[PDB]
Amino acid sequence: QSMMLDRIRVVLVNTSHPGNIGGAARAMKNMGLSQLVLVQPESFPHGDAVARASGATDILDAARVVDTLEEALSGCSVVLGTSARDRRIPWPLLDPRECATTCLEHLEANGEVALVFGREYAGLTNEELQRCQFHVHIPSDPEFGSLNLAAAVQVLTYEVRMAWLAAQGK
Amino acid sequence: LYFQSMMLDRIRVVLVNTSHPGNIGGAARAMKNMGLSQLVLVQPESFPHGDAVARASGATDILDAARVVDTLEEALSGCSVVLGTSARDRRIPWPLLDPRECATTCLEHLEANGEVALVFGREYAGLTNEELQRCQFHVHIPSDPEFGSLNLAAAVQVLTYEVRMAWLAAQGK
Ligand SMILES: Nc1ncnc2c1ncn2[C@@H]1O[C@H](C[C@@H](N)CC[C@H](N)C(=O)O)[C@@H](O)[C@H]1O
Ligand SMILES: Nc1ncnc2c1ncn2[C@@H]1O[C@H](C[C@@H](N)CC[C@H](N)C(=O)O)[C@@H](O)[C@H]1O
Repeated sequence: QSMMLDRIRVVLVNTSHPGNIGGAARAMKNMGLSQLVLVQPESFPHGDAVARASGATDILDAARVVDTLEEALSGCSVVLGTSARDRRIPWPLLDPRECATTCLEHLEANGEVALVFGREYAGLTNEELQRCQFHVHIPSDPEFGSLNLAAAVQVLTYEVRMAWLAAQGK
Repeated sequence: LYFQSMMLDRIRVVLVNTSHPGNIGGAARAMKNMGLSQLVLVQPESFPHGDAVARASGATDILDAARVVDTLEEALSGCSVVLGTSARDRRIPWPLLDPRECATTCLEHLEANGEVALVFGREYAGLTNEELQRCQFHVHIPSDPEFGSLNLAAAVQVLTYEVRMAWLAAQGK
């Protein structure tokens, strides 16, 4: 199919900087994704989000704003949460590529995937992470492993697109 | 072992005529997150600047060590190989590598103390035909054809991320 990417929900939890929402929206659009969900964002709507969303204001316009992570994950068949610190057994830890493979398996099965991203400052709570079935870590310099929020979104969606293309022989 | 990590230092990130200083800071952070250190800026419109420092949270060291130059030729001096980036994956000039092939070509070239430059363009205009001609390889990140180009910092992040992924795999991870 090609409407597969529309079944990927990008969930941003309690975003502090509105420019990161715009940046995430742009990263999404560049990769073929459209469904953005915001859980209690600090400031939204906001000019800085629009500013950073060059060519992707439509995503921001269609964004769902909710009060809880539970509400954000409603209807999903699989939830993958991002972690920049590291592993919690028994939850499996995957890299961006493995994340992409799982996403497409679920999409091909006609499921709904959710990709969860945390706060710039604190990330995701343990409680939030536990609502996920898989955890995803972007390999990085251990002394400086925290990527900008929108940049993390870009890496994941990129891998997702790469996996989707390959599944098509592209 | 240890000089494995030193390989990444030999990868020069070149930003050509950057308009928004936030993008310079974003690029620097993306580089640092991936283990890269060397930033070269060709005629930035505004630098140094506060937005760059802010965007480069924790990666100010890269900004500090950045070299600012008048020409691309200057920027590439001492490099071994040059890879350029193209937002368009249109057919007419010079066959394109994806980020993965790009990561591999970059690593192969780090052999025998080689120096590699990764070149990025202007937020609106990209790289000129002349600038691209200075590149031996041209890289395109696959993206939705119907829509736009990636933000400049986001593009630096994808390429540097692929470089780290290849570099890690080569070590057994
Ligand atoms: N290396 C990474 N792997 C996976 N996600 C990351 C990574 N770096 C940043 N992110 C994402 O970016 C969001 C915002 C980060 N700045 C938060 C970092 C926070 N200190 C943490 O411990 O995760 C994180 O919650 C993740 O969603
Ligand atoms: N899909 C992509 N593939 C390779 N590089 C990209 C891609 N998207 C953005 N970039 C990089 O980010 C820079 C700035 C872009 N926003 C410029 C887009 C411009 N309209 C063009 O067609 O070049 C480009 O010069 C590239 O360095």
